[PDB]
Amino acid sequence: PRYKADIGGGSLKLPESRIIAGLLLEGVTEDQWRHAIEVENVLQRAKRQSSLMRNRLETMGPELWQMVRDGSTQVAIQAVFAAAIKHSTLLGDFLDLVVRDQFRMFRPDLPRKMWDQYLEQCRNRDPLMDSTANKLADCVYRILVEVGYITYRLKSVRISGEVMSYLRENNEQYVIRCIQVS
Repeated sequence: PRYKADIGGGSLKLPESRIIAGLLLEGVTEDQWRHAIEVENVLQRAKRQSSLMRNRLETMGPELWQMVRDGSTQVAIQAVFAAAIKHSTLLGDFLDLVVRDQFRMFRPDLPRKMWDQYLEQCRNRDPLMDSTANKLADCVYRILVEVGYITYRLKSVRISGEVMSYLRENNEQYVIRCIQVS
């Protein structure tokens, strides 16, 4: 299936993502990964959300994990954003096919009907595709608030040169196209 709902499990959540990026950079066995999250309680609380944040980062490599763990607030959040895009065609295609064209308006906005109608299109496009839907929409817009794209008025956001260099150097065509749409 082209579009899946996994992205709805949680927004970028930088603080937690930094801890997970640490664990990725240290190197632990899978059993130890689960122990650190669930028993040692490294996130200071469950399981599904941490799997998502990890699955997101594991689409990318140590260089970007190091950015998440060590970088400034904006650099780290944007690296997490790129990972979220790579992990989710549903998010990436929202950016690519809807958000990008909105920035053609004067005073671009992104009202919820636009998400609704995008989902209508996604269904059309993917023959293999309530409470989940609502949490889903909320999560996508929260991501966009976190990165700074969102009156539902849209604003342009400059992706850090450090993140963009990583993406170019790693051939991340699709993330590149979706991450910068302003």
